[PDB]
Amino acid sequence: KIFVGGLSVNTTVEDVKHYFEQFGKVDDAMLMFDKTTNRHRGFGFVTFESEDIVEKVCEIHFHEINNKMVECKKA
Repeated sequence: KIFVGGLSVNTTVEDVKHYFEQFGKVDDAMLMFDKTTNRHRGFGFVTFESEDIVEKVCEIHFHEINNKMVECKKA
């Protein structure tokens, strides 16, 4: 599974899930925000057996979540 941060506002898992789904299989794709505080930054846990993408997508320091430059690491 991989890790991600920069969870913009309103952005919902369906965003990361479909985002990395095109990057790999992605059977799981979650995002963690803040209780009654979906405004600050957070971190989501995705998972695509495709290690290949994990290889690069992990080094990326500014991915693109629909309209933001979140980040993605390996786990």
